[PDB]
Amino acid sequence: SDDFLWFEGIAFPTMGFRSETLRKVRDEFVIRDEDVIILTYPKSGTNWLAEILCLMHSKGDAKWIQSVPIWERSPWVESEIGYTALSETESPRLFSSHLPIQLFPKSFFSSKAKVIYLMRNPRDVLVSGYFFWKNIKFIKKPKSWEEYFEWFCQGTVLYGSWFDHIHGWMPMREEKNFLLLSYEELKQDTGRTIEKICQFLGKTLEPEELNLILKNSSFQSMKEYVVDKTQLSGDWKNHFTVAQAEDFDKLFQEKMADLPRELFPWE
Ligand SMILES: C[C@]12CC[C@H](O)C[C@@H]1CC[C@@H]1[C@@H]2CC[C@]2(C)C(=O)CC[C@@H]12
Repeated sequence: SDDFLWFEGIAFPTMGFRSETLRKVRDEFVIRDEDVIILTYPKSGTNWLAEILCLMHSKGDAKWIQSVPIWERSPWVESEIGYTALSETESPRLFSSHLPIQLFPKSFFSSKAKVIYLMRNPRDVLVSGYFFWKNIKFIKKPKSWEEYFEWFCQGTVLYGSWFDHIHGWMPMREEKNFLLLSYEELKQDTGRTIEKICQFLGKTLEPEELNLILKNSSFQSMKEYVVDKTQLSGDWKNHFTVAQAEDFDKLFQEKMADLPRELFPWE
């Protein structure tokens, strides 16, 4: 009764996943140079980014996108339902993945498949994870906020350390098939970000298609198994005590020292 799937030093949700699949993801899954993958540490804005991409493909028409659910528009390759769908989908394929770099498909590293990595202020990530995860059945829950705070800081949470996750993927930030984005810039100005994604993917849009896309992909438009139905707010400053914040800056400072500080927009 540990309440999670432990695999290669990383904890995964009990339901929906299996070791044998995780093993195949890294050893067998074949990636195509035409595939596009959304890479994120859980709760960093994957859905929003999935929306933008789906809208870009549908030229703004929020038709299909409306009916089709998240895990179907950009399924998670590491999940059962995910691995299966991707295994029988015809390129071009759009899929998501929270996997740290050392467990990602081997085939990827010799391909031209394009990857978009989205990162977010870890403070917001920790809060969203707290409220999201503590509201999901069968997965180990924290006895309290203070406790979850400690797990996140020590890496003992689903998908592992946020710090490790960023360190492992950052070394590719300059590859031509790797686009690095921040949730912060995504929110500050979707237009600018959409333009980067178009440039990175080599897509072009008619002024009127962009118009529609910009409208269906604004933060407001985004505002759209489970314990309590309710929670399905504020900011990290409404949860972190001043002491937790001072302790987190310190930890962040120590942990990210070997990486350019200006790589991270937030304070
Ligand atoms: C938990 C999560 C991956 C961690 C995410 O940021 C929160 C996501 C909720 C939907 C889950 C997904 C894992 C794979 C699942 C189980 C599927 O294949 C369909 C429902 C999917």
